[PDB]
Amino acid sequence: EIKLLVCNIDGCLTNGHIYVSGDQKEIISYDVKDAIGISLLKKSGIEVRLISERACSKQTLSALKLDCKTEVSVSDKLATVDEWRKEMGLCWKEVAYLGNEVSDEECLKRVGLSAVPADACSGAQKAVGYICKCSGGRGAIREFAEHIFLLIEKVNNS
Amino acid sequence: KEIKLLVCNIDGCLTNGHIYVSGDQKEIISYDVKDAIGISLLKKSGIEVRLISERACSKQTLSALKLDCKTEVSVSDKLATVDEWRKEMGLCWKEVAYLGNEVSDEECLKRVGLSAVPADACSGAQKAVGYICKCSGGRGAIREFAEHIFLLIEKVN
Amino acid sequence: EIKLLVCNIDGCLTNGHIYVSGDQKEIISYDVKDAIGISLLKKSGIEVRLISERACSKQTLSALKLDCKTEVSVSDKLATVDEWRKEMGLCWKEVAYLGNEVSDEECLKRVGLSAVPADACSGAQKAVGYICKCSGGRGAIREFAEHIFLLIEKVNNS
Amino acid sequence: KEIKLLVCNIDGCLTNGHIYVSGDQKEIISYDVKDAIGISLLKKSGIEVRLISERACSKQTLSALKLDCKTEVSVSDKLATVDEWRKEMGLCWKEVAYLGNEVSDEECLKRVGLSAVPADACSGAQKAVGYICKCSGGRGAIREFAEHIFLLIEKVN
Repeated sequence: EIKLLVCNIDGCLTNGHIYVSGDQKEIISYDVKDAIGISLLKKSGIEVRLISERACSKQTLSALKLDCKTEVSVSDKLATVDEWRKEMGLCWKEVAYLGNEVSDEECLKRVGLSAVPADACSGAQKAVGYICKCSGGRGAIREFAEHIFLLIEKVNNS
Repeated sequence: KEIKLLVCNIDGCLTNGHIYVSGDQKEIISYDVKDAIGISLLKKSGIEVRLISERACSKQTLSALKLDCKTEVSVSDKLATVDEWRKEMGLCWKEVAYLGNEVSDEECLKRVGLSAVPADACSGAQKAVGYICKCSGGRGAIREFAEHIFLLIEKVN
Repeated sequence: EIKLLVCNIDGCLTNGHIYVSGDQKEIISYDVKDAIGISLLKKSGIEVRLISERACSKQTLSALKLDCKTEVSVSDKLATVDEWRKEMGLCWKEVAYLGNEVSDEECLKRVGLSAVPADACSGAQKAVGYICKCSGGRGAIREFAEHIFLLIEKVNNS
Repeated sequence: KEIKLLVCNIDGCLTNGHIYVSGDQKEIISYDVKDAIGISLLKKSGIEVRLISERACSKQTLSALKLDCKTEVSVSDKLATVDEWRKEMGLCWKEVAYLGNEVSDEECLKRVGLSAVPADACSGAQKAVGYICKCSGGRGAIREFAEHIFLLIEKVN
């Protein structure tokens, strides 16, 4: 199984670039490739949720049109992800996590399937068993999704 | 044989594939002036340029690029559409170039006289072509391919 | 002398990236380095003017806060630059031009001092005698400005 | 000697140096989350981080980065200011790191115990330092330097 994929926003969903104004309006972006990859995980029954340590601009979030439950301003990502885990009656082996930062490490080492984008910090890279050829905001979510579908194939054809 | 039609996939080829959001969010997309001019230069040399996508694309957003290119979006079957354009224009497959990136482009990439992908195209598309651009999608790949096409025209003449 | 520098907007002032919305609002950007370089040319008596073949978003232009007379939607850049030349009672040898595109070539080959950014088209590169190490929107204007001040030094210390 | 103060130039180091304009233009600037977290990590390890600029910089725009860093802008004489911060904090020059890019940073770059510039820093600044970052300004250079600093702390301990 994988039943949940949790994705860090800044650096996995996005390339980590922020564009900000004096009135605190922020622009961030995601790639079509990755949106498609989220669409396809959802289609197949895998819930995708977005997570962040940052105080992300309030509804820049919904403007993403990704239909994912999100939680920002997170200090203990293991706690919240474990809260999501308990909510969807889930097991740690069925939780996937794409991470990139030091604050992701607790989650990465704990989950059933861990990955990082090509440009993740050294510490997040050491914590995982799958390092994407693609970088954050540039196909890593799509790349990882296709890795996940390969695991479900293995269980299906077993 | 001389190129007379170029077909470009929209997302990740003409655009850089990104959707830029804020909240006052009419959505923003990004492209490179180099590529718009590449299209301009192809059209002036007598090469028709057309745009395509498997997905919805805002007529209005694309009109903002001022490319004056026949476009078809939400295209279920890209080869069927390009075939119909090819016949429409009285052309051979060898007279058709295709710059594409996604899997849905792969059939076309394999049939056309001249195929390419931008540097950051999916692995399947990269395998389907004779030319992988140095430049990435929405960041010079159309211009690069256009120049490649011009060099071929004078190599044959 | 150099008394006028003309700069193509897309690809010299900017990196040539356009960000556009369905309501045709455009975002473009310039680097602080280059703004400083324009400030410094102006301080020393050299007029800087901006030129474009493109139908640039109407007053994205003034929002640049660069204090340069501009003309967009230009089909014959040699004509207009020659119009500016005649207006400021100028000679072709005192006109400088930073260009990047095929449509810049007439101007580049004609002016007293020609340059292009590192990422200019092959054709614009062949037309000039100074190729910047810096790319468009990324220091080329500043780089070229410092090249111009070196020429005025040569005349001053002559 | 252990670093206890990092000073970063704002334009082209903390930001990518770009001013993004449109027309509804309150102006937009760009930075990298990697770098904000790099600052967060330095502060948590006990290293004070301060920002500086020879030019005006919007208090309000910078507050949007949520860095909680003492900042001085329109600074005529960067060495004089860093010297006053150094003394204020009871520090040696060897305890001070500086990431900078423009010419106005060069004096400081030469005095401090640990100097750096981002990849795209002016030629004069690059010459003034012991470390030129792979990453460019506003795109990971502060994080890169921060990690470099951490590696030094454990190399000495």
